[PDB]
Amino acid sequence: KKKLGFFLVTFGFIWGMMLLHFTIQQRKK
Repeated sequence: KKKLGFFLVTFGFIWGMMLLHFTIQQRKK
């Protein structure tokens, strides 16, 4: 759970980076 724990934190960041591009995709189409 030591390594997996730190990796699990990054997983959440993904939802944020993809949510950003999602807003732009709407602009284009």
